[PDB]
Amino acid sequence: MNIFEMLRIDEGLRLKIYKDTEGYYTIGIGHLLTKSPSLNAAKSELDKAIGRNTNGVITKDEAEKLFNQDVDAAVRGILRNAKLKPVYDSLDAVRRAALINMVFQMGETGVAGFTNSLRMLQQKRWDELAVNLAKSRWYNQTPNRAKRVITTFRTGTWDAYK
Ligand SMILES: [Cl-]
Ligand SMILES: [Cl-]
Repeated sequence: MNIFEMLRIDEGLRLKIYKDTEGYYTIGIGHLLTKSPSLNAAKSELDKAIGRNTNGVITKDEAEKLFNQDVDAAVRGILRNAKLKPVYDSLDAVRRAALINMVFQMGETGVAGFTNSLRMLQQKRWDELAVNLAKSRWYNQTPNRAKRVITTFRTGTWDAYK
């Protein structure tokens, strides 16, 4: 298991523009296109991202390119972030993947905001962090996914994914 395989399970793969869990236009492997209510606006962002007239449809290869870019960006975002970087550096490889996952899903800012959990992560208080993370909109909206991520932090293993 690795971050790519982990996120592909969590996000799935869609080749046609679709609406995410929040109602936003997305495509491929969790690639958010836009928060705006317009499909056209979505189609424009998509063509701009792909570099061609897609007509709201991409290929597998293209979906994977988006995904590579997004993972890379999440990692880079963590490392450039004052609050995130140190947490990240303090963690083992499996737990780093869980943090990347969260960043990928809710962006650097959102995560950077879980002050208390960040402190617990750093202090390696596994069980308390798991409790704390569940008290969130995030857990309430996408519970199965959150549970997988939480177990990952709690145990430091890939069990929830195997
Ligand atoms: Cl893009
Ligand atoms: Cl879910």
